[PDB]
Amino acid sequence: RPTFYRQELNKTIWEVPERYQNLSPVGSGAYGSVCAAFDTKTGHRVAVKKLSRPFQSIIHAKRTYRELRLLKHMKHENVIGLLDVFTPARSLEEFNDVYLVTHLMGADLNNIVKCQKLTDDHVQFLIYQILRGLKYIHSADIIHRDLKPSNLAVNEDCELKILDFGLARHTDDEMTGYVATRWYRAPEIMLNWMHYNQTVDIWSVGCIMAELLTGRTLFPGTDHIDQLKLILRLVGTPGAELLKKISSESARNYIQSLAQMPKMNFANVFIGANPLAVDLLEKMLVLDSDKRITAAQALAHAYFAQYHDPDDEPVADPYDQSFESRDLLIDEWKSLTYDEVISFVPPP
Ligand SMILES: CCNC(=O)N1CCN(C(C)=O)CC1
Ligand SMILES: [Cl-]
Ligand SMILES: [Cl-]
Ligand SMILES: [Cl-]
Ligand SMILES: [Cl-]
Ligand SMILES: [Cl-]
Ligand SMILES: [Mg+2]
Repeated sequence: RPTFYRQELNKTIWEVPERYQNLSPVGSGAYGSVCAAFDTKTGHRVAVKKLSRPFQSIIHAKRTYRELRLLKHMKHENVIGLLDVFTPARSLEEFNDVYLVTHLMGADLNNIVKCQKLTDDHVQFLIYQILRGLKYIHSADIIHRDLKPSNLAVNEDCELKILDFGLARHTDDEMTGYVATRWYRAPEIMLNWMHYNQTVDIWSVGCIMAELLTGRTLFPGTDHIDQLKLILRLVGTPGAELLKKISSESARNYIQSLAQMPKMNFANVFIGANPLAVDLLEKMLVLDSDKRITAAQALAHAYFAQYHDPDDEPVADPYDQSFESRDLLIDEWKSLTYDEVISFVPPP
């Protein structure tokens, strides 16, 4: 056991191992109660997150367990990993607090799309890295569910990591009106058309790739219905085959009230873009999720010829998510979480 010291951060007593020095908050609330520190064991600048009320309800205790299981599993160059996890508790009986430690990068995609000039070469390398990380994530049967520029970290050398996995978090108010929290979501999840699957993340990659090419949001809807009208004007209204797959009768009925529209010519929307970039956008932004290109198929597209290496695009170890259908009490979820804290092995 390391020695711990106490200090007042975010109006609360933080108790951390001596290895973590010069703590000071970061993200101004956007990431939670997360501080920047210097890790004297590794020499890295790190983010230390103190969970708030991790065991306050069955729902919160299971969310705590889900987040720690996911972060312990993810071991890939283009995905956030877990550097450390700790508790000052010396037994299960006094266990109350959980602290997560990750690497910290300098910026997010929002801070390079807004204020920088991107070559086609920059767009190739950024989208290549998102798809390499998604091949890995999807191989474990994990759905991200919330890819958008603020969830993509990027350094001075244009190297990218995926963070902030959807932990089933987002509220109705958070998705309402003129908000970036909804602009990257696939239509089948935005309007609850059907049971969704990993194809929702490829719709999001299309929206991000389009914004890197034009500097403008692809579908900046003012509400759910305005956004659907923007989507259907580009990709066309649904045909009888997709309408059959919308399990919600009322959602099917609303779609059929709209005048039919053909798919637009993407060369006339993305004026001057690399023809290979136009071709790949046409394969991602497909209304029927069954017919979208997958991450593994997209890596072999000619747009990425410069970067693609089929011997260096790794898949994940198997991930057991059977806990997601399990019904347990608060103290059972808390005991499962304690065992995952004490069994953690740091990376090389
Ligand atoms: C835009 C740069 N920010 C980051 O690199 N991340 C790393 C992961 N982290 C937490 C809570 O562990 C928050 C922020
Ligand atoms: Cl220490
Ligand atoms: Cl990492
Ligand atoms: Cl504790
Ligand atoms: Cl964003
Ligand atoms: Cl597992
Ligand atoms: Mg985020």
